[PDB]
Amino acid sequence: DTIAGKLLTTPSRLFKLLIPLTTINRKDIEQIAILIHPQQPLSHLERLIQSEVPPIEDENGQKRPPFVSFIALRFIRWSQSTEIGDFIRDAARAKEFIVTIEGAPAGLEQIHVAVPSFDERTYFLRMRLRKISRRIQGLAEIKHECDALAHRGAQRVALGGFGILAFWWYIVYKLTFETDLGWDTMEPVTYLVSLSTLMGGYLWFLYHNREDFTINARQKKLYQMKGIDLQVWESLIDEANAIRREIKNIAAEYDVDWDERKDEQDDRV
Amino acid sequence: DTIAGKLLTTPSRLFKLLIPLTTINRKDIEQIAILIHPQQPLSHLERLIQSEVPPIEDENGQKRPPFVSFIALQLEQRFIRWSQSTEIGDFIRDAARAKEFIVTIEGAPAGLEQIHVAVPSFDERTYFLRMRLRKISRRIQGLAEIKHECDALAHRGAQRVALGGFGILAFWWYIVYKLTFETDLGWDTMEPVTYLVSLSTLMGGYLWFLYHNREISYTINARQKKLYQMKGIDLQVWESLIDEANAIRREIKNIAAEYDVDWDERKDEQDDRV
Amino acid sequence: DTIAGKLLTTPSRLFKLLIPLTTINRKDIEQIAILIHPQQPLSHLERLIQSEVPPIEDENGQKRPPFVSFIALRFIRWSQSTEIGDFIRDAARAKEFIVTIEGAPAGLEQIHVAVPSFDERTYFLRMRLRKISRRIQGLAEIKHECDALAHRGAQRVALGGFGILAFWWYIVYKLTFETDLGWDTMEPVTYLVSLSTLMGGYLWFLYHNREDFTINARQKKLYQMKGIDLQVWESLIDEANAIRREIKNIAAEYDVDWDERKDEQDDRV
Amino acid sequence: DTIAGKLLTTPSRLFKLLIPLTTINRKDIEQIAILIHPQQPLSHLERLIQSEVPPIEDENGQKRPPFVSFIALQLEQQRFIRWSQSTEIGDFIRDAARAKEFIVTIEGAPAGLEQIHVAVPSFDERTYFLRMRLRKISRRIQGLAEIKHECDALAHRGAQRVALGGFGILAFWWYIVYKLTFETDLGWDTMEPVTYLVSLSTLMGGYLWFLYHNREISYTINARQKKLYQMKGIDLQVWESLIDEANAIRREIKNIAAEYDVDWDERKDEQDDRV
Ligand SMILES: [Ca+2]
Repeated sequence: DTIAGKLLTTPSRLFKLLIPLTTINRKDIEQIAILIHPQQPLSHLERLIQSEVPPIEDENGQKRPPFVSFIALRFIRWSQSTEIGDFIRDAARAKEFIVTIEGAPAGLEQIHVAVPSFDERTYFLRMRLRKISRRIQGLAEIKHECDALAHRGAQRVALGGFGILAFWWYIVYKLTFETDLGWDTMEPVTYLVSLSTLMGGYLWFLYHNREDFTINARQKKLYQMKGIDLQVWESLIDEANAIRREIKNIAAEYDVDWDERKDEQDDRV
Repeated sequence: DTIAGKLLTTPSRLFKLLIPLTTINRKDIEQIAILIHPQQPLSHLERLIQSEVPPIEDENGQKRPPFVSFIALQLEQRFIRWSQSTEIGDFIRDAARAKEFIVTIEGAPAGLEQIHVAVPSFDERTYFLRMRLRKISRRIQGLAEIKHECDALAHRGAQRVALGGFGILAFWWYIVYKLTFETDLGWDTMEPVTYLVSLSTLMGGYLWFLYHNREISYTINARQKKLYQMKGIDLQVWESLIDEANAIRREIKNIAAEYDVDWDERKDEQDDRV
Repeated sequence: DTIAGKLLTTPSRLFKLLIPLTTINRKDIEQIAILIHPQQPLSHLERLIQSEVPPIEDENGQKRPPFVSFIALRFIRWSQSTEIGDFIRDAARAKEFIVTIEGAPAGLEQIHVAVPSFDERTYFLRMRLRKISRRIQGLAEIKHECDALAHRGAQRVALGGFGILAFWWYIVYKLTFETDLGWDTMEPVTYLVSLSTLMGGYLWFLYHNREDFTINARQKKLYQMKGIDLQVWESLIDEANAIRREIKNIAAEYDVDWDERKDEQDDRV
Repeated sequence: DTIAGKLLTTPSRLFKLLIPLTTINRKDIEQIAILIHPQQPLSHLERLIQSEVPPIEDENGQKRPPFVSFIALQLEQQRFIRWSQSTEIGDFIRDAARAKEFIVTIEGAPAGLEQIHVAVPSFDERTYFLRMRLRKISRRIQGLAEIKHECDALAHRGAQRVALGGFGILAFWWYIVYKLTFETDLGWDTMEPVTYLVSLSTLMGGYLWFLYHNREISYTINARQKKLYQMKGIDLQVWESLIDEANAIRREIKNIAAEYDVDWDERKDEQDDRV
């Protein structure tokens, strides 16, 4: 109400702070809103506050605009070049922020805003990450059961092929080792059957048209039906880690340790 | 009508809005058009609407045109006043998630003395962006289909020579069967000729292993690269429309990231048909 | 006498203009430089010219800013919401630009600046395109020579292998089809040579260690020595086309037709 | 010293500049430390240097702030033009940075000349503070690349061993076929069917190994090795993160390199990784 304000984080990149000022023609309180970018100087915010307050009087004679001064944590004054990411950082550990406007105050000479923190600041991020990680998880398990399906079909068909070729081993062994028809009467059977399986291993090239199509390529053909491609997939995982390095940055610099399973424990509950 | 306005989204970058207020002698109220770029400050906007209104006769001197002020909703998951030199676009986004904002003139002729203007929606912003995206996306899907048919031409050009090879190998199977089973001649003269033929087809199957001559890929072949280009349709326009098409989806997903509404292009797969 | 002025394009993205103004208390002629990004609105430039000029007393009350008006080409006033790139576009067809401050100090009230051309602007692009065209050209022809070099060694080794294997055709034709040793005395020469051929592959696979390494892979290993990789290469070509689409944009908007060989005709002369 | 200055490049985003000027809090002339962010307007610099100087006494009596300015070199491919009081500092730094020229005109106070030249940091100087971190991260990804080469050496140990055993078995088969063939204790026509039977058996075993391609988890990444150098060795998330943090800086150095008309070649800094 009186000498107290708050700073809030947008869903976009920016900030906004709310300070009780006195405008050109108002009463003594009006919670005016100011939109700031965080990597930005501090003289910009000094100018942007001093645009909207009545100026200081002579002074013999000066109509010059007031001078704000962002003392923080006892009263360590901060310079006019430290960026707002760092000032909200060290002030965010301090949980305090003081804008002491002069001339305008008439002796009050103070304003206190309450800096948001890491749970609150990230909670906003966590929602972004919590949603996109759930969207990773569902597509992950559907892709896995498609993998099990194509694997099963491939090994069953290959097992059948080993069955018939083992049968060919058995009848050549017993035909030429029983010695009823000779090996001289067995040579044509071997070579002519070898061209016959070049035939039966070559018709499949032209009608049903394999033109590799190995074990892996049947699966890669298969979840074109049962799922989504890999570019969206790696975009989800890579951008998820891009968010995780940033929450590690902010929660590292705010110095409260954090792992993101602690809201997976609130996904179902 | 009187207390409702709307700010639309033009096909260009810059907005427009129409608000009713009193003017010179012609009429009591007219919804008048104001043209706005999203990078102009908010003082420019107030001045713009301060200019097309007859002033107030203000005593203690002459300070006659009014002082207007903007008000929105600070969502608590009230009404605060937005400062006079924010940029317009950031205020548009914040109050856009609030779905309302309020202009207040100083004249207060109306008892209410408020103007609740309406806020442009996700369907409208992404309506114009979706019309651009679907137009260029169709415009490359046709060239994708022409790629499919020249690929079918290469398929035909393969199936000819493959059919000839099957016929020749059937000829070989029949000539080995006739010169083998009949017994006019014993297997012990067809065996040597089989090994010699196997050497000759290992040679002919060895000179083909040098024939992998050009492979110009990027997904691109080399046998057809003269065919679909120097007789058909380009690839420079293909990759250029790819490059111009990849940018817009990120903007639609950023604005979509603002509005907390999910963006699915497969829910717009249904709009390319009816 | 100093109603002139000019605007110049920086080698960077954002460009500047030069106008004769009077800042605080000076002599009436002074160039002042103002930096402009061409995505900013017109009203922003209106504000920056309002910053450095004395105010105008207008009879209760004194407007602290003046008002300027960016009329152009027969005069058409332009609204203060257009893009500066568009106003430089249509004014660039017009080859004129007029700023008109309402206040006139002493019979002078106008200002003409001279909008520059695609010649100067696109030689701040043509210097870049010419340099990247030279780099791409030299690296291209070195890679082609390297490319030519690999295939000579590949055809020599393949031609030798076909030489000895054709010798293996002739020796098995002539030893047993027409001569004293029969096929029964020839079969283990064929099969035992076939395992002996295999031994060669194993030796090759282990000492000199080919673990495909086909004809293309000798090239791709070869210009790792003689040239540079493909990612930098396609980055240079793709960025070159990114510059070419932009000079096609600007010359498409300024409407003077252009092909970029017309400075390759000055790259040697 | 006298009329010279320098605007330095801190490792952070800020600048600093040291300019000599008379102040009666000090004795005669002190080079003073002023810091600058590149998004501050030039009015803040003229107010900042305007604040740490004792004022000019008004000859009208009543108005005593100093009035300072900035003047650069308009290049025509001399001539001097003054810069407005609300440009950002960074854009002016880039323009005068290719110009290699900077003056300041403090009104009234300068006894003689009143032309404080200062000197900008050349492209190499600006780059140096990027190239240190670029060289560091390139060095440690080179080291992790070398450890990847070490587990590659493990992989071909296994391959060589498996293949050596196969060559020994093939030598065994060549000797047993020669001994049971040339000796004329068994003729060829009882060794021929055993050869065809063995050929069927190795086509079966090749049909076993053609099934074996279970996992190929690539991105350039193997499947036998992925558990090998991670669950006992050194990570891969950190590898891709140093890739991601490493790819950004090169574009900035090439943008600033575009601003200075100087060819950026990383192979001319290949020579700096050794001495
Ligand atoms: Ca035989």
